[PDB]
Amino acid sequence: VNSFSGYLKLTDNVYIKNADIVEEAKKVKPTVVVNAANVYLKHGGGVAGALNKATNNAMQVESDDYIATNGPLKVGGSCVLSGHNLAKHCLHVVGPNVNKGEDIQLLKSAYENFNQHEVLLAPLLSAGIFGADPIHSLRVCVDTVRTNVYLAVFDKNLYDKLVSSFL
Ligand SMILES: OCC[C@H](CO)Nc1ncnc2[nH]ccc12
Ligand SMILES: [Cl-]
Repeated sequence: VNSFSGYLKLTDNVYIKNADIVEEAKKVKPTVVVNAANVYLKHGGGVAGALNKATNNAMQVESDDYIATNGPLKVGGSCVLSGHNLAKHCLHVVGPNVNKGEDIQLLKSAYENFNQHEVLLAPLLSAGIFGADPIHSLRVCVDTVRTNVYLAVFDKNLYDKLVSSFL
């Protein structure tokens, strides 16, 4: 039993809800919140910009030190950093950004990072400003993640389409 509330069960382990991931994280304080990161951990907009703003820019400061030490992530890769005031940990995961010409096949590799954590709050990878089809991202999530994932979808119209079209 966990404290996630109001989710629709899609499979044994994947759940979905219309919600602002920032407001969800603040309420639940999950062990892990997933950020929709880029390789430079520059959290300027989308999920990343919103999560960082909610930390009063502490996420960005921590991320800049991470990059200075380790260099950029790989597309499809991840790193674990602090969750600040939102969660215990933040798993920064880089899905492919179609608007940069990045290979969508790397979306499965990105979701594989979730399997290293027993329970996660997350957005759909490569959706939004990363330009991929959110229906496809949900399919890859369901077919790749085996741990318990609670997906927050910000747009109510998109949420209803993902549910009504889900196979
Ligand atoms: O699930 C990823 C794609 C959705 C499309 O609505 N974007 C978001 N979902 C949840 N929380 C969010 N906060 C800021 C953006 C955002
Ligand atoms: Cl977005």
